[PDB]
This record gives sequence, C-alpha cells and structure tokens, in this order.
Amino acid sequence: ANSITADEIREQFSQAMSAMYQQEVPQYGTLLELVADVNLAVLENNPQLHEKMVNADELARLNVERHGAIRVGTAQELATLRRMFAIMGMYPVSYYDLSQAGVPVHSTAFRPIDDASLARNPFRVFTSLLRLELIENEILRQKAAEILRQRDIFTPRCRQLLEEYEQQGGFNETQAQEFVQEALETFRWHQLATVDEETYRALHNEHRLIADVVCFPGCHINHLTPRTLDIDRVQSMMPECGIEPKILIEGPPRREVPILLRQTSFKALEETVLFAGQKQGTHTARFGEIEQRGVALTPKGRQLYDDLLRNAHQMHLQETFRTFPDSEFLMRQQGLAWFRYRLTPSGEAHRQAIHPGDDPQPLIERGWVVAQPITYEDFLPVSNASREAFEQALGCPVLDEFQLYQEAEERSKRRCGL
Ligand SMILES: [Zn+2]
Repeated sequence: ANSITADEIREQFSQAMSAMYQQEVPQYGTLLELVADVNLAVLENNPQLHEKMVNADELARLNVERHGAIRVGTAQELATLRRMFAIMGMYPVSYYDLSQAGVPVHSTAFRPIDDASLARNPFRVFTSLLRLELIENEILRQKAAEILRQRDIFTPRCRQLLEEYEQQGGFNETQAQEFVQEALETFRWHQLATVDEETYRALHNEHRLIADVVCFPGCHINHLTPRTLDIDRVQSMMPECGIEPKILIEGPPRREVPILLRQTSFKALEETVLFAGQKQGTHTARFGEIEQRGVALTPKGRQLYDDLLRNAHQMHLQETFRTFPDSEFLMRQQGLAWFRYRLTPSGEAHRQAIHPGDDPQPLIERGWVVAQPITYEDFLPVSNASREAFEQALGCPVLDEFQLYQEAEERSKRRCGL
C-alpha cells in the first residue's frame, strides 16, 4: 500500500475543512467568489505582476490558501493537536502572547516549513491556549477548569489513528481518508452548549472568549481566512455583496511593496446557542476574516515596524510609515526583508562568473539575478515564563520564524553561487 504524504493529507483536510465551514457559514461561500473576482482582476490589470508570480510558482497556492483559528483550554488538548498537525506536515511556529492585549490566551501557528510544501498548499491554523490564571473571578476559574479537565474533544477513532500512526510511522490511503474525517469532527460546529444557561451566562459575562472555549463541544472553527491580492478592493466590494466589513485594517498601511500582512474582519453570522432540557437559548457571533500577505520581514525590519507602530487614524499610520522604505531595492539594501535570489537564464549562462560573497545589486542590474520576495507565512505581532509555560504545554519549543526565512534566503544564495 502506498504511504500517503503529509502534503496530501494537509490539502485534503484544508479543503474538507473549507467545505464544512461553507455549509456552516454561507457568507463564507460568497466571500470566496468575491476574493476570486478581485484576485483575477488584479492579475488582469497587472500583467507584469502576473508574470513575476508565475515565474515564482506562487500563483497556484493563491487559489487554495487559508488559515484556521482554533482555541483550546488544556495543555493536553494542545499536545494532541501538535501530534495531529505533524501528521499533516505542519509545525508550531513562533509564539504570540495575546494576554499583552487583554485576551486570556497565548498561542502559536502550526504551518509547513519547507519551501515546496508552502508552495503546494500553505494551510495554517492559529492555535490559542486558554490561560485560566488570567480569569479574575476565582469561582469561575474553578468551574472553567473543572469542565475542561472532565471533557474530551477528540473522537476515540481519532486517538486510535494517532497511535497507529506512531507505530507504522505512516498511514495508508484508507487510514488517511478516515483520519481526515475523524479529525474534521473535532472542529465541527454544534449549537448545543455543554452547560446549563446559568453557567453560560456567568462565564460569558466574565469574558466571551471563556464561554466560547468551555461551553461548546470540540473546538469549533473561530474563522477560516482565504487570501487576497488587494484587501482594500475586497473591503469596498463587500457591501455590494451583503457583507458589512469594518473600517479597521490591521497591519501596516497600503504600500507599493506590502510587508507582513493586512487583515480585516466582519460578522459572518449570528448563531443560535441551545441548552439541553429547555426551549430558551441565546446566541453568539461567528466572525469572518480576510487577509493580504506581503514580504517576510527581517529582525531589523520587524523591529522598525514595531517601533513605527509604537509611535502612532489610517491617515496618521500611513504618515508614520513613510519612514519604512517602500521599494524592494531599498528594503533589500538595508537588510529589512527576506528575498529569494534566483539566477536568470542569462544568469545561469554566466553562472561561472558569480562567486560566493558577491554583491547581488550589480548582478541584478546586469540582468543575471532576480530578488524574489519571500512571502510572510506567519502573523502580526501583538501590540518569558509564558513562552516556556506554553512550550511546556505544547510538548516542544516553538520554531523561530526568523531562522526559517533566513535559512530559506541563505538556501537560495547557495543555489545562485553565494
Ligand atoms: Zn486569523
């Protein structure tokens, strides 16, 4: 029997996940059409752009790219996910301490890390871990904790598969399919709360996120985010399509050369919350999200970005960022971003003239080298004993995304003769 690859399980999962989300949240279906139209147009209106992209095998991924957002309340639950995603070629990258912003959670991003896997299908799932010690009311922290430790979000057949996988160190086609369906069940949405209304209202009142994580079955999808080449255009076309976006657009301001990523949200639906044993229920909001991703920033550039932010309303932002160079040449010159250097047909011809240590600038102007920008695969930084704690819960340290991009850039320099 053939041993199915990770890229194969990941892309099938992503898609299954997407279809389920679509049947759950229709507005998401509409959203996809709108993004497709906008991406097509942007390509139509910019042939060179379309040329650049085709030359860098980055146009295909644009049609399947999405990221998921999920929340869990226990280190245990977080370790199983670490196992489940490993079987799909996704590894925990970086650390985000959303507590630094009031949200009682902290997190990481499970995603592929090799160039080909990213290019083939870059599925990502922002995974957040609840931090009960950040729950004021101790009575509630107590109840939350109780519910969380006595519950189980994975299907038995799903835990069985993680075990079989460990034994064989691989899955077969029939198990790969089954794994995809059983895992999909952990993220499905259910209306039935797993608590009484009184408990729900009390936890919700303490903090919406808390009730979201403790009062519902598995860990339903918070949001599924498709990717676009122009966030502003999408934001403008949404109302025409029945979607009321929200003025705010996080990330840097519109730029010739995008950096990191820009994103915005919107209410995709208000769901009904039910309670076993009674007619009266309540409701909760499922928010949709959209993003546009630019070049990955260097430690020096991420620092510039953070400082500039720490200095600033969208007009004031744009004003502030005039400081951040807005041309690949300038950004490359000051070591602000990550580029993938590739030889040009002309360049490979003269390959024997390119030597290690050489300055790429001359070779680029000569037409021999091209600096492709490396896409940002991670998330926006949120404006210690927490990281290590989180790493303890996870079961391993989180990868340093800067080290990832650097290696990728270095890898390409070798491939070129540097
Ligand atoms: Zn997100």
